[PDB]
Amino acid sequence: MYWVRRKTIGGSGLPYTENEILEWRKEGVKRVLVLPEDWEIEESWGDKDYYLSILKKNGLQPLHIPIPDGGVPSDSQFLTIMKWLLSEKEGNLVHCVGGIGRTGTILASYLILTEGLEVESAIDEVRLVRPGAVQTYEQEMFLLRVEGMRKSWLKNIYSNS
Repeated sequence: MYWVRRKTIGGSGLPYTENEILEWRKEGVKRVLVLPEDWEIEESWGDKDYYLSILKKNGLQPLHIPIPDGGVPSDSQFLTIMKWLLSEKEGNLVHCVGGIGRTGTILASYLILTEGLEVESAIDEVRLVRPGAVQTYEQEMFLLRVEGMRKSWLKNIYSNS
């Protein structure tokens, strides 16, 4: 498990045991954004809902937003992901299977939106703590798009009464 921004947001891969989840908790993790697909989760936990209850049972609030390996969230999923990540700033953990491609993409996107980083700085930032972050061209293209639509994303994320 790694932090991109000390105790505010970090990433990791799929936990194998419950002890590994308790390790997250000791690290400061409080909320978990789950990105792998049901079948990926099931490889280590048998059932997706059982995995989510385990996170909830260990005091972590989970949010499942399934993204296909090598892929990126749909625009609607990204809105949900960002509303979730921005609702509470402390102890956010984002994980996929290996915590490199998918996780790295979401993490870089977070930096872009919250710090106004240019796509390349955001990628280098994540790669410095997680080598290989942002695996595919689709993920890289997505990040440039996020920077380009930054103002629009923030506006939509905070549309309120």
